[PDB]
Amino acid sequence: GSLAPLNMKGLVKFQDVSFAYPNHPNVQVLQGLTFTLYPGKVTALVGPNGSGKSTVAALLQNLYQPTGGKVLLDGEPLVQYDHHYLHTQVAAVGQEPLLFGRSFRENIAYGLTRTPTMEEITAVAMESGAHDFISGFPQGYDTEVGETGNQLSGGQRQAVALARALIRKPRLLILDNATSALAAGNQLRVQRLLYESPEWASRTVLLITQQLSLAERAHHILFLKEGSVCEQGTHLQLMERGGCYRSMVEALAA
Amino acid sequence: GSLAPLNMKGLVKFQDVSFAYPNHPNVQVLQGLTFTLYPGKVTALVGPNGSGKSTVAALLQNLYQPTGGKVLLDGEPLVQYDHHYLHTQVAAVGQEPLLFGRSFRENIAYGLTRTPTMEEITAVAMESGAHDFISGFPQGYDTEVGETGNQLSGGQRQAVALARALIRKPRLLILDNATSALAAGNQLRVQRLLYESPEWASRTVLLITQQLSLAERAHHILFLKEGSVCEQGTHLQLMERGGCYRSMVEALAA
Ligand SMILES: Nc1ncnc2c1ncn2[C@@H]1O[C@H](COP(=O)(O)OP(=O)(O)OP(=O)(O)O)[C@@H](O)[C@H]1O
Ligand SMILES: Nc1ncnc2c1ncn2[C@@H]1O[C@H](COP(=O)(O)OP(=O)(O)OP(=O)(O)O)[C@@H](O)[C@H]1O
Ligand SMILES: [Mg+2]
Ligand SMILES: [Mg+2]
Ligand code: NI
Repeated sequence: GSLAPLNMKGLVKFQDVSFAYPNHPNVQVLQGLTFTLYPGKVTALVGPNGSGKSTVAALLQNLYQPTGGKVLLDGEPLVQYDHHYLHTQVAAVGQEPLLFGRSFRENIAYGLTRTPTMEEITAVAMESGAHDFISGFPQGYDTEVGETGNQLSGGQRQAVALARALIRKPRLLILDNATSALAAGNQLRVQRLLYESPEWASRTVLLITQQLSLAERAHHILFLKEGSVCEQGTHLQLMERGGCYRSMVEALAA
Repeated sequence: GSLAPLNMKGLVKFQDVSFAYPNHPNVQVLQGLTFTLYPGKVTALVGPNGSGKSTVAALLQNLYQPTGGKVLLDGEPLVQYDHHYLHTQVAAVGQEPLLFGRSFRENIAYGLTRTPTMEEITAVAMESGAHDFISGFPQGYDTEVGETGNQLSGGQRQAVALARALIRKPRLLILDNATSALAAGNQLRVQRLLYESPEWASRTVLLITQQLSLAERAHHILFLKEGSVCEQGTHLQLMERGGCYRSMVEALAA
């Protein structure tokens, strides 16, 4: 990879993408996968378990390469880009959020290519709803995260993991079930941050969630079944269709 | 990956490692690959073309995972470590050294997790022998690298690529033919930096070279043939053996 463009729109395109994990070569996780993630819009990726949603997120971070087809970022293949440049443009928060044993300010800074001020760290923690519980500590942001493995709450962990990606100011934000542990209060904080903010109105967001309520408000929804796009479009468009998306939502609480 | 130990010795172990590129599943590039990279020692990896030397370097950066066996860093599997933590501990320079279109000081800083001073940037460039030609520019270190693709010399590119990894201060330095373009003058600069320096006397170095002259002075030599360790040991030990290493060196200029 050589590409490090100073201006990235954030357009993501999957073109006939097929993938199988290198340890399971012929078990097609993805097959003929085609969609487009538009910059400034939040696209929700939903579907049944084992469909390939997290696999899609892995391919977007160039953790794996597609066996067939192309994963395109701003027109060029993802492999053409510099690895560390991708880290500066693409950030992903997950329901697989592993802290360290270091201070909270070190956990938030993470792989940042600079030294962030306290005003900067407090800001992203406030937007992620992690500032309050951190400020309650005697050592504050210098408090080393517990090596206990459960020294912290579920949502309080995700709040730290969220702020970690916010401070990166990525062009592409991938949320892999990183909203499940958050309460509706902190949920709205994220939603308003992604929807009702001028900062995140220029960036593309991939919201992977099992919570159809969150996908309901998304600008675009990708329904994934058997490793392929079963349906596509907004909530209303998918609703009147009365197919995969609708049937899945049909069985819910009104 | 969760591991981010504040103290890393740098011990690298390959244990019965077998690998095949995910696009070519049953073409065994590596098979029963076992060796140990000792901290504070420079280990040279040599062998015929297509043996798997660069593949080994790829596995060490966790770019790929072994289909069989284990790649161990300081006792724990490489996948157990945090991805961005690995970037802070493991740095690799290659004969595949792609610059950008940004300033020389930005190319050297690269993926650094902080903001480096000019004293710091000049130091690594001086040690890599890149300070002189950069200082000759009117804009100095702020000179944007040419988008021409050949605006710079071969060795002058490698000198910049070398300093990029030096400033990272990695526990594991991987040199994938990153010495071929350097003259014997700049060669000695690297050699003295790796051998005759207190800074690099505590770190492990993997020197991948086709230049047997460089491997001759290494603390340890790994001969790779058909994806496996044919022979092992220092220069003299491999010499008296009179096998793979010796025979390859037997045909040379005395
Ligand atoms: N590391 C891996 N190695 C091999 N196979 C895997 C790996 N990770 C996932 N798979 C397989 O790939 C399929 C897709 O998994 P993926 O995690 O993308 O599904 P998902 O849509 O995230 O599921 P859920 O909706 O339950 O989170 C799964 O059936 C799983 O068995
Ligand atoms: N990206 C790739 N995809 C598929 N196969 C590959 C890839 N890279 C290398 N190979 C194959 O793996 C084998 C090992 O390649 P590798 O680059 O490790 O050899 P090497 O020891 O670096 O060779 P040389 O000494 O000529 O540099 C080669 O025969 C090559 O055909
Ligand atoms: Mg999953
Ligand atoms: Mg090679
Ligand atoms: Ni990386």
